[PDB]
Amino acid sequence: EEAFDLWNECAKACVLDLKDGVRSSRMSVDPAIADTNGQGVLHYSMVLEGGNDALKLAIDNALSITSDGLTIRLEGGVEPNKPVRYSYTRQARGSWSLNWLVPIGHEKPSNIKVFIHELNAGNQLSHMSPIYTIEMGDELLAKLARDATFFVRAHESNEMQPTLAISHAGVSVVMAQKRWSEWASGKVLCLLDPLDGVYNYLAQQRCNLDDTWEGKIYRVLAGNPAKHDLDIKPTVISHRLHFPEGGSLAALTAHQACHLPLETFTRHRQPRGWEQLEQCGYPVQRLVALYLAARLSWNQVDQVIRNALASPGSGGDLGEAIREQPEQARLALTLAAAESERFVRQGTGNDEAGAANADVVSLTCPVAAGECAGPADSGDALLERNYPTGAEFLGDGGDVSFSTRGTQNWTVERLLQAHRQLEERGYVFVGYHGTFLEAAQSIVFGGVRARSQDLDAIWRGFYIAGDPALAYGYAQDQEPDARGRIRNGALLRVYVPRSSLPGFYRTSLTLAAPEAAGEVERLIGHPLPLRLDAITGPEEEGGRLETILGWPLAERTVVIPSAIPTDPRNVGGDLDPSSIPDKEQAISALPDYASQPGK
Ligand SMILES: [Cl-]
Ligand SMILES: [Cl-]
Ligand code: NA
Ligand code: NA
Repeated sequence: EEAFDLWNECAKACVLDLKDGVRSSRMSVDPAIADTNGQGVLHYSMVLEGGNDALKLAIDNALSITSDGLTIRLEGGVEPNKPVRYSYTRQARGSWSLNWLVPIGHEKPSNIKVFIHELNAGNQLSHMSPIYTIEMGDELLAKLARDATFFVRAHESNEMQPTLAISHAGVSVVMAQKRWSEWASGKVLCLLDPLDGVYNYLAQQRCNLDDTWEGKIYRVLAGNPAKHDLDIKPTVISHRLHFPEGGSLAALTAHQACHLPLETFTRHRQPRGWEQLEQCGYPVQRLVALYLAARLSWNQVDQVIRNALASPGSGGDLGEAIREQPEQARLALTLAAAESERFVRQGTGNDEAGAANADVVSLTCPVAAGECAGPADSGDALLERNYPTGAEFLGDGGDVSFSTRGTQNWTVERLLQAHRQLEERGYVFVGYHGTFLEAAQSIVFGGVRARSQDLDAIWRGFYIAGDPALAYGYAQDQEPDARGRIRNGALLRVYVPRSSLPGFYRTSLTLAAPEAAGEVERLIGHPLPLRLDAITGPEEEGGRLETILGWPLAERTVVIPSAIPTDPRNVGGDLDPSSIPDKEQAISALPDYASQPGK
């Protein structure tokens, strides 16, 4: 009576009577699937048609959807108290597809993904909602992938006898040939047959999946999932993550500074033994949390750090966290500062206090387009713009990491291969960036991110230098140690898409001159700071050149290691030209920059 069989009755099309109360259907999948020894993703979907605008649906109490015709509200999760909550604003009227992904495997993520596809009259995919993440924990995920109940009830319906029409209800499973990198990014869509081509179109790049998911095999387990023809609005793929107990800025900073998935920080259970999480992740998360609690305006990060390092035992808990890892503290706090500032300047309703707990919206950004903008409803969120990073262009040779002993598994041979791969993907070398070890990890793997800087706002941006000898001066820590030793850093190679070259300008005017600002603004055609453009000019009168990439452009760079090593025995010394591999020099000429504004 109240029960129904979703995958039998609604695989093609069903009309469910809701006039007598909630309707329910058990969703059971072979337990052998949830207990697989490899990795996979169960993709549950259904198309909701007539009656989809006055409905409250739920999978157990784990996931609940409320659709009133204007929005689709989603909430749930395993944790009590305030649940994980999201709200999607309908961009169309009509049918929409409900989708949720449940990962399976022994080292799987502990959350599910949920997304909506709005469909037009012709059953074409017209709009896709952000991909929402809801924390479930391992046991509830097992339950969601074995036996859960689907509930549907009418909600504020204007119908005398409300009904809900469902079509193409079903579940499929994709098995990989363990990496879950795609899961947290826009590439998660590349794992779903029904979405074939969506990533290529929206990201304007091939999925280029690694072997694991490249050789995936998919099977429909029940029902008859829909595969809609596309007619989607050109909107970048986005993810949204809500932090019920706050601390989003801290998690975002840890994720970007350490190159750790964002969702690691929203896990029901903390991972154990994860070295990078224990040494970088949690410490950075804690550092940002401490700074926010001290109610210090992010504009004083530099002084807060100087004071903490100047007098031991000062600054309280925040001061001590800083002293424990100076450089990591500089990286984390300056990254958090820059993001909070952007957040506050986003809208009138955003303030420094709110940046600490705002949802995180992550965008899959095309590198050739203009600036990467988030959806209309992302104005109240922290934003992350993601582009290909050095992590994708290291080539073969084993894990790469930065150390005082040098860059692991990095040789001139490997570099030449990576450089060719970069050319094949449309990138071009524009210079060197020298920095400390933690920043190198962040930049190469996680990607370049804006950081607050102590200089006039108009000159804010990512600083690089065509001459490795100039960049070398910055490839180190900027503070001695208890043993009177400063760690050596790493020299990095910065690349940008060739399509970005028209935005690179040059001036013979020392960027330190009085009329510098005006001349650069004349060249770039807009007021500073730099946006999707760059300026190269002498660092000082009669000196070597420096290049500044506006942050928007900096984010779309690909940065990889240089084969030019830093010297642990001569930190502070000048680059020994004899240490520069001749073959690296051969791939280090710089592009021809524009000396006049565009006409
Ligand atoms: Cl109910
Ligand atoms: Cl060489
Ligand atoms: Na309604
Ligand atoms: Na719930």
